[PDB]
Amino acid sequence: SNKKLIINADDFGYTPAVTQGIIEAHKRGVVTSTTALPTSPYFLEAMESARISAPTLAIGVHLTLTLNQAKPILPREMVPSLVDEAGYFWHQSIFEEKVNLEEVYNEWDAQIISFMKSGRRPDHIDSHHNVHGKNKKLLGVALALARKYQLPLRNASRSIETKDYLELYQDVRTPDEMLYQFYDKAISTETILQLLDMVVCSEGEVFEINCHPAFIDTILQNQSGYCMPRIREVEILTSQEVKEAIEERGILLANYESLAM
Amino acid sequence: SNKKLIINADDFGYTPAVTQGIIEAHKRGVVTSTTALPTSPYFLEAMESARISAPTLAIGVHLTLTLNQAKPILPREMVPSLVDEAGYFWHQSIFEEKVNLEEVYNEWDAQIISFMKSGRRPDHIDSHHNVHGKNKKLLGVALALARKYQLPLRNASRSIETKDYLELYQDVRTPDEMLYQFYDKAISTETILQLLDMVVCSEGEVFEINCHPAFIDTILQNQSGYCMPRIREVEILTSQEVKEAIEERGILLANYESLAM
Amino acid sequence: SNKKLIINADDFGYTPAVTQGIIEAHKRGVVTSTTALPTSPYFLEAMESARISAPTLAIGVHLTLTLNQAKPILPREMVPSLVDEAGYFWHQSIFEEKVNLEEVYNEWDAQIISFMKSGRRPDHIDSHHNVHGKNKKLLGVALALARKYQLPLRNASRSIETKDYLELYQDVRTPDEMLYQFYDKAISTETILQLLDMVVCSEGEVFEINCHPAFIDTILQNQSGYCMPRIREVEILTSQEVKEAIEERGILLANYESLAM
Amino acid sequence: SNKKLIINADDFGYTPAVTQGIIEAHKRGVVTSTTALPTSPYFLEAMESARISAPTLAIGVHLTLTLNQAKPILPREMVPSLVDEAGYFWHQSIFEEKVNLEEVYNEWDAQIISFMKSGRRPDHIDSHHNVHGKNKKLLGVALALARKYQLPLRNASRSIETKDYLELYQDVRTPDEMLYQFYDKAISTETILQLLDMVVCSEGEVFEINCHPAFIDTILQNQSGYCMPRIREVEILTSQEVKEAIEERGILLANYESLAM
Amino acid sequence: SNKKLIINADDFGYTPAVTQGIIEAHKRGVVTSTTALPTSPYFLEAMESARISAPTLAIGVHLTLTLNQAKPILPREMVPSLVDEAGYFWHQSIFEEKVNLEEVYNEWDAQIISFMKSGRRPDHIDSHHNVHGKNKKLLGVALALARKYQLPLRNASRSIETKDYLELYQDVRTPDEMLYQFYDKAISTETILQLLDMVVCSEGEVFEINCHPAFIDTILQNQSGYCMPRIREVEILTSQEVKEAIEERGILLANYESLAM
Amino acid sequence: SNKKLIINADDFGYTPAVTQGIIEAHKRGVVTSTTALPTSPYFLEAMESARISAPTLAIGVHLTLTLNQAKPILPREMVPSLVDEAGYFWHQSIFEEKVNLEEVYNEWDAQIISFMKSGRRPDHIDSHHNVHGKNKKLLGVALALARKYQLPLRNASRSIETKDYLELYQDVRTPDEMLYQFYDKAISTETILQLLDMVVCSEGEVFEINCHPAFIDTILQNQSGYCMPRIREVEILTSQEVKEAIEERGILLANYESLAM
Repeated sequence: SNKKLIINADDFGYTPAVTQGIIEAHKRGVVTSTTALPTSPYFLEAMESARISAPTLAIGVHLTLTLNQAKPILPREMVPSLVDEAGYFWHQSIFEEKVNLEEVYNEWDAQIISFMKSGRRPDHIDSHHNVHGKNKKLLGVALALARKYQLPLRNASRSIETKDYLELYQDVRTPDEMLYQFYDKAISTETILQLLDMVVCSEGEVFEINCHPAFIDTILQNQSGYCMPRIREVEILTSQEVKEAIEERGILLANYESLAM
Repeated sequence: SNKKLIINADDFGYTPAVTQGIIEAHKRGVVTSTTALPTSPYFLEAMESARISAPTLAIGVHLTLTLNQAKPILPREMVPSLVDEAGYFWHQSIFEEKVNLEEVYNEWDAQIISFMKSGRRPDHIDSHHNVHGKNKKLLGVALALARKYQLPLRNASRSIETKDYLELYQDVRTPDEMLYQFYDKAISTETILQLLDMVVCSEGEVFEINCHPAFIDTILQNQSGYCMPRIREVEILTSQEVKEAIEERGILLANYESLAM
Repeated sequence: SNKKLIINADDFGYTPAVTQGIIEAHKRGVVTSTTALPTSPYFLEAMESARISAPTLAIGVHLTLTLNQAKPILPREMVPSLVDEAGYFWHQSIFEEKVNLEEVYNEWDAQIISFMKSGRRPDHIDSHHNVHGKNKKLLGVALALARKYQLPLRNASRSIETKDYLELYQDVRTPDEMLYQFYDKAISTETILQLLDMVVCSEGEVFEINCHPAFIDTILQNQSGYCMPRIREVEILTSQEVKEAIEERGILLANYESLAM
Repeated sequence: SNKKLIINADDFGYTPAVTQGIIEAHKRGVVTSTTALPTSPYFLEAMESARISAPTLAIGVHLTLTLNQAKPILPREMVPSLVDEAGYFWHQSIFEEKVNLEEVYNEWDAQIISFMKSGRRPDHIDSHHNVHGKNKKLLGVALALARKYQLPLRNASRSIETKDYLELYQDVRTPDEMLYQFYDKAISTETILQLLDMVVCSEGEVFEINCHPAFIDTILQNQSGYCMPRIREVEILTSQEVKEAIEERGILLANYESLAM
Repeated sequence: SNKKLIINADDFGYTPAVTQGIIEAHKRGVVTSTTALPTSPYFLEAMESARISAPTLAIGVHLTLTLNQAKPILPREMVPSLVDEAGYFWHQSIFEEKVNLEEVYNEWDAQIISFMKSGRRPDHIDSHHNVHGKNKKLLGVALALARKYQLPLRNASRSIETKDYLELYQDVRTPDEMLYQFYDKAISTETILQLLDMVVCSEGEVFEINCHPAFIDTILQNQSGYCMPRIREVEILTSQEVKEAIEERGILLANYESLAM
Repeated sequence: SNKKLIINADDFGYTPAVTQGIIEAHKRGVVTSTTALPTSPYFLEAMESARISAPTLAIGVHLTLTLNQAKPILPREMVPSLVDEAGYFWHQSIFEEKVNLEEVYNEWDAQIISFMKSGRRPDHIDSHHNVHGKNKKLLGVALALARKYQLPLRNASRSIETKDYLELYQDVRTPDEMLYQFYDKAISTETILQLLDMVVCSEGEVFEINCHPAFIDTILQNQSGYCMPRIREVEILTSQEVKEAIEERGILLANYESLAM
């Protein structure tokens, strides 16, 4: 059986330089997909740039409850459990305890509708800080919107302990394995080969490696503690060695169209 | 629960200036969708203009049985009940009595296939002069094509008396409420606020306000008795007051992708 | 009932001049669809040309097991039954006897995923040399991928003897009739009128006429024994007589969006 | 010599509907050129629409000293002679006696630089209300700029009395005759035929007919007393009889590229 | 000095397949420039295809007095010396003795204006069948236009005998040598290498190699006796050996922007 | 006279992130112009990105003799004085004494021709490390090319001591003053305001402020010791205070089209 590998760049539309770093990683490299933040003021610009300069790039919706220095789509009065005193999303460190699931539902539904103001349907759903995999209840809300909009959803488990998350997916399509290891002190070529061998060795059909390529702008510097390594990711994801490795292993580079509902 | 508001401009492709007036109302204003006439000779040009200058605009198919000075897609010999002596569609005032439902089916099916010559699937179906809501039999024909092409269909009721139309939709998705009031002597900002409050006050999830923005050309003047107010609609739909009002009420501006089947 | 006629150009992306000959036949002529070879190194370029210069053109995936001078998508080690000693596809004359159905499945699945690297979903499936209609087992593999990706599939029967192929389609949508006669010594206007009358005379709803328009380049000359007549096809498919004939018969020119699943 | 006829639509960029009516008159008719107002807030949008939807349209700069409800590019403190007490351009009826030629030069220089924020060089110069033809001093300022930027300039004479104006141009290229009669009560096909005859019957080589095609928006309505006839101009300029009239007379349709320096 | 080599494909716009074969030879090969026939009905389509699919291609005007089965831009009554009894250009074999230089001037002026209906200025001038090099009088007409429009002109001498032709150009910029040998029986890689050596071995700075790349359509077949070798030209001009040959010789690939006035 | 201010970003095309940071600074800020390095392998990609995503951006050629880790366009055997033993440009610290002016001319000619492989003419000339201002002989070579190609040239003086440089330009148009202070430790809003005051307070008409906006990629990191401050330049140049500062001073933002010859 062939192996299908989705290499998805998180945080499309986060900032202008993140958007262009992702486009680089796709056009010159092995990124086949991205997921975009409608909660970001740069979202529509990002989607326009993709339309004209990266028309081959597959794009899903990056839901959030914890985006630093941003507000939800819905007015605070409607989603009061989701925000701090000034109306911004709660920090990931403390959000799980505050949020009300019905409000999370409404806000994420709003985020999906907001994406589609781009004139495009997302091809899938995932989340910033993997908050849809923080616990089964949040996951449950993601799966409900997946069914409602008939979109596949990122595999939420990144631990053996949460492997049972996937029994909840059922009709909602998802990669067989979430390879989340390519991050911060693991940013290197070697990690990538390692993950590729993992794909070649397992029983799965569809695999996702996520990543965070970007160019640096002050907006990213202002907004994310994960900043300078993102350029190193571009470098690795556009390297000849990486492209050859996928080649040598017969791996098929795919997108979430392979999981359409 | 959030409120989703589809603001749909009728008559895309009607005439070159109507098409550009709609594009203005979308790009500078709150129009999120339009429905296009394949029976119009300007249709394909309109769809090209949208592709290059309004790529964010959602577009559905505007079926007709009564378009002034136009002919059906199918040759007269095949749809003889639909046309006057010279082969043009019957006037709305007298069409209901003449047309044969099987011919209406074939012609509307033809209109849908004709749309898709644009290379694009419509995202929904509605009708010129709301002829799919003239009576249950015509409605029935619209719902049959909705099921056949798996497209949501505009809510046909604009009266309490026809509220029972919606019990026929079933699997065919539709807005919970048709807000048709924004027209001719009701063209003003106030009407729009009124309709918005109506949305905020009701139990519905998805609402549609239709409208007829346009620029004026001689072609429109020649062809529609509803002419000069269409520019006033552009003005109102692109006003800061209108945009702010939707904002103040937390309303989500959506399109028929929110009702995909 | 109206008649829907899909005129599909085979071999999009085969060579640069084939691609542009097909675009000509669509933009100036009656070709409404094409099917593209992801196994061709020119595939992505072809898909880009369509995006910018033929945005109205509908495009499906042209699966193959026999493309002269090409290799499968999957490495030879994974599909060893599909290739000659140097790793190229077996010649159509001898392939049926060599190939292993599981390998055919994997390779065609790979070809579909490869198409979608264009950023676009195919709207349907067919095959080079009609190899999906060579026998029921190969057909069976095509239908399995049709169901998996939820795509309509070209009618595989071109003989009375294989009419029973269609009983296997079931949920997989397909034209009611495959009109394959427009080829080599039958290339003429007359053949086309003949096929059109056939459509007007039969009970079917959806019909497909396939064809092989192209401009000539050395790459085509090097690679296909069917070369010089392809320009004659462009000429006929862009002729006023052909356009008028479809007109005179009330035939609707359609694409596989009319058969969406 | 051949006869070369430039048909130039004045007021590109005035309002969104004006802009689009001009594009229509070009794409569907005999307008070969337009002149744009950088003094208008819709100017840059107009140049983007031209770039993507009317690439064949030639565009010059429409200089002004009198545009209703508009202000100079330069701050009023720098051009005090050019404006009324509120900062707006003087009306055409009395500006002549007010303006300082040095300020006229600086402001028109500013307008040309302003045009070039579009990233395009104008292909020629003219003026709103023909103010460069109001007297020989204003003409001299216009010529000074035409020489600085090396651009052709519209023939400023519209009377037998100002025929001597042409003797000042020297190296600045211009059409041999200004045909200004197509306006307001003279808007009709007849007038156009009459002017084409005049082209045929005079000694000149290069002729310019100016015009004011537009679609109608409220903005035009509010801003100009010459409004509804502009759609009749579009009609006449896109008409078959006019295109034929030009051909039958062996007149060549040209733009100011024919007069580049 | 460096050596600058212009490789110009003649006959852009002749037929749709010619146009596309030239775009291929540019995008995949060493063609840096083309010259277009405004006298062809496919000319404007050719310039649109270049704009969107070959933005880097430089384009001049291909003037003619002899194009098979074609007519002048001007009506025959205005250029009676230029045409046979049926209104078509005289064949190259006997036009020399027929044409009136004044009519040649007006018609070539017309052709250049015609080019500019594309909304683009040609970057240089040349001629079909090298008729501007047929004798010094025809050359003088060509030079007169080159000076009027301020455009460089192809070196008209193709014999030691007409070397003195160059003494007439004065201010009109031209390549130092016309390398015309790449044609018909001399179509091969060898020839190209030979001409590159000639470039290396002469004293000139700027050299032009002309060529006739094309894809084949029936239109070309019907219109030109030089047909099938044009695809071999595409092959040779897109070949690795030719690109390498140029590099190894330290030759710079240029266009007529290098000769702008 | 008005005051015209050109804000030119140096190093377009250096790296993909530099290119995009410059597009950002233009589209969201006050950069009106850029100068591109044809000596960079990313140059043609940069010009394509500008064509489709920054059509309003003006672009000149950035000539060089000193670019780190880069080589001349011409083979080293043709320009031996311009390179170290390994074929790379001499460092700015000692190139002055090495180079042969004839080789400088040929190489810079080559760079300009190289630019024009983009299919665009540069709108002006400048140089990396201001090497055209290093002494009057290098300036003379630059002027010779400016005259050959008829292009304006950046003001080479950056000291009271080289004010006499301007006396050499003659017909070559240039800004009145080079404002070079916005660099490295002086990167701040203050500096910019200071330079705007200088514009206000001097006698000149036309001023140039140069700058080095960029996003960060590893390529920039590896290639230039001036790296992280470039993002601060983007920030400052897209800031509201800077846009306001320019307006409040009545300064006109211009590009080198204002200085075309």
